[PDB]
Amino acid sequence: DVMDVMNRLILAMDLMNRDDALRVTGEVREYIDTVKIGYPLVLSEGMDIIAEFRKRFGCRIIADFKVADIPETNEKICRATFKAGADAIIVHGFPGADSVRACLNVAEEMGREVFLLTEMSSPGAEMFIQGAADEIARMGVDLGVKNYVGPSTRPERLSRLREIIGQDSFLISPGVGAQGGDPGETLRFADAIIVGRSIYLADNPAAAAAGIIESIKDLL
Amino acid sequence: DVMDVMNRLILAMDLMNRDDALRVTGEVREYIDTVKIGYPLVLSEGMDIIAEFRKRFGCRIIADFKVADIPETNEKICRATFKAGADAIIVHGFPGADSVRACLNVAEEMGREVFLLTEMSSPGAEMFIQGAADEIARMGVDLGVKNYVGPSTRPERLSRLREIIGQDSFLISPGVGAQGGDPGETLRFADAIIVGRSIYLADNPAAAAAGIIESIKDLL
Ligand SMILES: O=c1cc(O)n([C@@H]2O[C@H](COP(=O)(O)O)[C@@H](O)[C@H]2O)c(=O)[nH]1
Ligand SMILES: O=c1cc(O)n([C@@H]2O[C@H](COP(=O)(O)O)[C@@H](O)[C@H]2O)c(=O)[nH]1
Repeated sequence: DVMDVMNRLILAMDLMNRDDALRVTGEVREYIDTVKIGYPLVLSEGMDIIAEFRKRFGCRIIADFKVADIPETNEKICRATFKAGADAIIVHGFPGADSVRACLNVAEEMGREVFLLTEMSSPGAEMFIQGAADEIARMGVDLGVKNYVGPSTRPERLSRLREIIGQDSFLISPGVGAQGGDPGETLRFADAIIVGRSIYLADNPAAAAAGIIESIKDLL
Repeated sequence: DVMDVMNRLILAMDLMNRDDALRVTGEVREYIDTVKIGYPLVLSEGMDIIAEFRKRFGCRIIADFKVADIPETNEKICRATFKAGADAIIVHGFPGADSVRACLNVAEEMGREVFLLTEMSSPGAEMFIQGAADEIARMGVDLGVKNYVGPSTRPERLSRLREIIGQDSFLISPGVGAQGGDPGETLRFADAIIVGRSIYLADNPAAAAAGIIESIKDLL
């Protein structure tokens, strides 16, 4: 019933030029079937990059756009994003339920998925988001959200998120590697890990990906 | 000093195709020298839409990207956005001080401006954002933020935001027209109002803009 991510590993492709992004993704293609594409790449190379990734790799694409506007604008963003061929979109929960529902409506209309971001992995998340995160997660459950994002850098917060959403929901988690999160510990709670710089800034991205997978091989 | 916004009126250009967006913006050019371009237009037409607006109208451009990621990704978003020619970018404060600081550092390096969004005008903002809003504003002031966005639909919140940031800071305010905010009342606190649908969906956008301006004539 959930998305099936090869090797429980999602590449965060945040390189900002097309040649490098395509080359690095190609180098690791044997290890993944799911790529997270965000604004660094999209605002540098255009939304057409999504269709190009599908043409070259036949990977699923999660548009990490941290959608965080009013309902009317969220609807337009989701429509433009899914028109470009994204399979899923990541939406902030902090702006409230109506803004999430606007995204859920468009995803249902176009055959796509919404991922609800509940607590972020960066230190500043402790200031405002963390105190609201359990409530944001319960809001997700109330709204029928099935896909969530929570922080590798705080395994106790990631475990709590898993507790709230249940074992049947799908949970992906960034902050692995460069931000300090451990792949194996994160996969105790998340279905899949998101990895960016540890792979795409590596001297040998293929070896970097292979190494991460080796470290979690008994979890696959 | 602050940006000199003609008629205290900023167009929210959220049409999603180049031809309509260009037509409507040209139609109101005599009334407005400041245009807010967001993701509905950018994700539909590309970042080169900024260049096209600068070429056709010479209007100032505020990139309404509600930047809301970790510091490292925020930096990349700001760099790409200013590279494309945006005068300013709008940033969420709820992800915390580090994420805002990342944007400020890029804006300082590149000679551009950050606007901090503290609370939103839509109903769901009451769930989580509102209760953090005074503190998000105070954080902005502590970080040296000079430009702010606050909600016309909540006068008590907009007035408190103005108090916190002081009279010298620059404050712009959406939610006027379609969302119910009143132009004159909003300008008691905001330096400028942001107006989208009331203008861009009008049979005659020029007449719509002229009508808004006539209603606030004594405030100019
Ligand atoms: O809380 C979050 C949510 C994210 O989407 N991300 C995203 O996940 C990726 C993490 O990449 P990296 O492995 O290079 O730290 C980035 O694209 C970032 O924007 C994050 O780091 N923390
Ligand atoms: O709190 C906020 C912050 C915004 O940027 N906006 C933006 O301001 C514009 C409002 O447009 P309109 O006048 O059509 O309601 C939209 O682009 C929206 O994304 C808002 O409505 N409320």
